[PDB]
Amino acid sequence: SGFRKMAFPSGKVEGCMVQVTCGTTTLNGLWLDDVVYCPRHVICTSEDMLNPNYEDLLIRKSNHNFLVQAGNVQLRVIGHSMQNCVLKLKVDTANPKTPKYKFVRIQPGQTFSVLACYNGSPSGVYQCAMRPNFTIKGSFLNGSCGSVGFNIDYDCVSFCYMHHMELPTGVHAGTDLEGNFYGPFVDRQTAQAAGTDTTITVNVLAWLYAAVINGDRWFLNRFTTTLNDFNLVAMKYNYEPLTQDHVDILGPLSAQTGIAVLDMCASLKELLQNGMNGRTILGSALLEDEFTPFDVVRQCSGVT
Amino acid sequence: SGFRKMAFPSGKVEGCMVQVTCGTTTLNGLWLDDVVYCPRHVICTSEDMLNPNYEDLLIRKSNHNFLVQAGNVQLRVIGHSMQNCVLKLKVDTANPKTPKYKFVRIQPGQTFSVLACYNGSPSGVYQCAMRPNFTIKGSFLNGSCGSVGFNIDYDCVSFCYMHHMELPTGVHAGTDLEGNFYGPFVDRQTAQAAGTDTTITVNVLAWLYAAVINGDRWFLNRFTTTLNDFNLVAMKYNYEPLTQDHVDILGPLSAQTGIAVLDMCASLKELLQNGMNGRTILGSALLEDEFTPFDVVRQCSGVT
Ligand SMILES: CC[C@H](C(=O)Nc1cnncc1C)c1cccc(Cl)c1
Ligand SMILES: CC[C@H](C(=O)Nc1cnncc1C)c1cccc(Cl)c1
Repeated sequence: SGFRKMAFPSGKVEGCMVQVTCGTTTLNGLWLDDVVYCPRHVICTSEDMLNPNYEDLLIRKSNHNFLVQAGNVQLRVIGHSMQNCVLKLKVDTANPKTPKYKFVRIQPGQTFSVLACYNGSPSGVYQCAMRPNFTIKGSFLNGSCGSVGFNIDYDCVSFCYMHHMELPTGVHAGTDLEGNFYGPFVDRQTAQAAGTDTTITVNVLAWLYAAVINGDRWFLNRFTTTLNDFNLVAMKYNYEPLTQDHVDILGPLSAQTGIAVLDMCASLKELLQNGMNGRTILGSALLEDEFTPFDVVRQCSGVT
Repeated sequence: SGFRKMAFPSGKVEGCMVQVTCGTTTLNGLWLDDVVYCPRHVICTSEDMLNPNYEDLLIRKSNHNFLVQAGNVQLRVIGHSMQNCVLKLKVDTANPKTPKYKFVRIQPGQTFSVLACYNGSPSGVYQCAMRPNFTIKGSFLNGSCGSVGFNIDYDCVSFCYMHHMELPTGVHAGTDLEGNFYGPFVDRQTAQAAGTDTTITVNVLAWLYAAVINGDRWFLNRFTTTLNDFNLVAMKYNYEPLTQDHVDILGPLSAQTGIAVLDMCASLKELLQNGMNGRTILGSALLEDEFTPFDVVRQCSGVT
């Protein structure tokens, strides 16, 4: 028992981190097979970032201008190309530490682990959710660009995020591994609106099931509700509307605990309307939305 | 910017995990050089755990009774010995993946990363603090015994914890790597009292400094206090008494922010006396005590 915001073991991803330098800019790259992926803004100077013309900036660069170092060893760059907001540097050596991997574009509300890196060196790992507004609330300083987000299924790493930018509001934006931004963001030093964010309702419900499994039960009540009634409350409190697809994914947790999904919705409704009255749930004094139903099942069953 | 409960990259520790089986019991072991360390209760059956005589139980075991498997490969056991509550199995092969390492006994209030494992396989990593009462609030299921806690200083892994037991209250207890329990716990299936726990005051203050650095400033006030006045409040709220040693370790954060330590104490005093009034600090609705002053500096500066 016990319930923690657990990240995936980062070993498989640590073996892929490299440092990429172009001119005076250094950031992180991801070396998989004979390709190194990194944010295309590695080719910009500080003055270029105000309004960069990436195609023109890349044209002044040759393979030898991209310095890629894997710890201590230097990689020989034999090709370069831009795909959306990422650069792909073809190298002459396949990474011997390349795990089995996939590139996946995750949905908002899904979770993943981030391996924060500086100068190609891993510094820490944490679990987070892609917000409904396609930002992430990470921990990133200058030099962290190119750090990646991922999930692990047994021996396969599904890379879903590459860090690119910190918005003026302190939240983070980045791309999938084909260089497509999540959300409306562009890789330019301009003020950019992240949408209104909402709380990931299905994740809060999953976490309430994790609380019951672990013995935190005070919030359970004698009430039930309907999806329509619940969604009026979700609306008022800026929670995502719950759908039957969300109820279906909560099925295993409902089965394990014997608490019907709409009954857990009535508990959530009362917590939204009354607050926690100074109590905690799984050591939190707010409703947690960074665990998906799959995360709860994995953690509560013991998946490696 | 952004502030997260970050764990160390677990790669160096993943390479040391093995599965250890003795009879019908399987748990995790730590393979460093030519020695595998694991909880001595691997030699117990369920009926033995009520009141085990470990010396007598170990005497019925030979080297060939300990099955150690590193992923797919089998290790040959050429020696076994008990040191306090850990078993040390000498193997004929040095782990090729042994990182630079130290065994350290941490102080209560210090933090570390745990790599939760099942059957020798890493499942997840999370950061936690050793409570003032020498328990940890982890996430551990049956089969997680032998999972370790550690810190990383550049290339050196300081192992500080090995998981042994879940108390009837759902909190966790374990040993240093010489097999000495942290706290009064014994490796026996008996109800055991964990002391009264307290909040790690110096860590909450460190986290309030991390909040100011990251822009969460609402809790700053026009007041100051003294160590004596503050400790009367710390007493009332079951916080650890603050000492000049704690003030000294907060010095770098006080210097970086320009907020004198006793002024931050007055902010903490008001938060203890008034609560958060429904506001949050770094996304938390309670006072967080799982970041040491060193953790805050490392995270806020970018240490790899
Ligand atoms: C030059 C990096 C900079 C940025 O926001 N990166 C950082 C990443 N994470 N935490 C802090 C910083 C400073 C940037 C400016 C404008 C657009 C883009 Cl794509 C990137
Ligand atoms: C046989 C393991 C058991 C235990 O508490 N382990 C577990 C560890 N973590 N989460 C759950 C469990 C079940 C145990 C009983 C009594 C003493 C000792 Cl040293 C260990």
